[PDB]
Amino acid sequence: RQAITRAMADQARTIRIPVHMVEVINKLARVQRQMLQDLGREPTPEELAKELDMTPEKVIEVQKYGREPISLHTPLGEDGDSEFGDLIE
DNA sequence: CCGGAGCGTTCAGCGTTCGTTTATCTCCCCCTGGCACTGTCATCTCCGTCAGACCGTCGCA
Repeated sequence: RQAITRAMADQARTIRIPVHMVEVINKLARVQRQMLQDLGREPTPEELAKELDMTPEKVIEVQKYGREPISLHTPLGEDGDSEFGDLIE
């Protein structure tokens, strides 16, 4: 489990994230999911900040860092030739 | 009728203040290493192209 999650931290994401930041973001994700299934609603970032004992600015920074890139080759729709990479200057 | 005083400008003694560095002390980031009841084979793909060719492949003759 240790080696698999270490390689998941160091290799799964294209923009590499250090292992401590990976465990921080997935702990935040799992406690957010727990609060969502308990309260039945999306938890406010302030309550997440108090329950994680971190500052709200740290919480929103963590949510910002927890993203996934989108490929430049995703088609828009019916047309195959018009790409997502040709709409950005 | 030069002489002195006051005034303008310009420099040599030491006296303080800056401009730019240096090693030490907190706070944080980041990577490698530990966990000891057992727990020893996933995963859904893919169908109502399509049109015929080009080609190698392959078992029957």
